[PDB]
Amino acid sequence: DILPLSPVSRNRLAQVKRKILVLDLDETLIHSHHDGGTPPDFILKVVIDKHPVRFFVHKRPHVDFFLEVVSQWYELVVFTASMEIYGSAVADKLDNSRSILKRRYYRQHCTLELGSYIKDLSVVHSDLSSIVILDNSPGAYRSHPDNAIPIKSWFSDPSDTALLNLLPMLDALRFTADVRSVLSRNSAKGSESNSLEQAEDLKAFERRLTEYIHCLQAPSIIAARCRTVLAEYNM
Ligand SMILES: [Mg+2]
Repeated sequence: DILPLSPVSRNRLAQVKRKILVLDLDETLIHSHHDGGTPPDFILKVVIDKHPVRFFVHKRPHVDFFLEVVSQWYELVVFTASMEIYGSAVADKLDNSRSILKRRYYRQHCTLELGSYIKDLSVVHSDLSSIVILDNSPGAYRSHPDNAIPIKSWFSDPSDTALLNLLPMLDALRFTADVRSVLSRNSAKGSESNSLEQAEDLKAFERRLTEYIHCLQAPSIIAARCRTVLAEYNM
């Protein structure tokens, strides 16, 4: 369920650092509500301030497939402003014994600023060339906009495919030496690059995308894995 890599891309991947994908929970991968219409995916029972509370949790469409794929490309880290008792239980259910969401950071690791919880990425990994955050609240990565992938907030829309639409970009991004080469772009000029090093990172980024676009001109077997990838990645 992952497109085959070219010999060039595979060699490039060995020449660059391993990368971390920081993942938010609420309105990014799940949406939940407590007591006070579709059946929830799971129900958490957590006691907070010694009062028992029920949370009905809905998974964003395709989150399990999404996590299965990106866990092959990045080290996944949960960074949430929720209380550990809640965030930890959600992560346990999301991980579902796959052992990909074992590293978590909760409210006690966020900085509060102008009513927003800031998730200081350097808490997770201070080499900012090799860390990325996927979060629906831009306030959460206010201190690291160059390392952020924004995503629409999700609450219930069953037709949402945003997690699927992120997969080829997240695939291509892991071939850069510095993720900021790509994420820092996203006023009058037409320059996407400001250095030869950034330009080389965009060449690598685009090379992987090229493998997506032209995968159908490959031999039988590679072409069959391509058709599978395109039919699965909502393209
Ligand atoms: Mg959120």
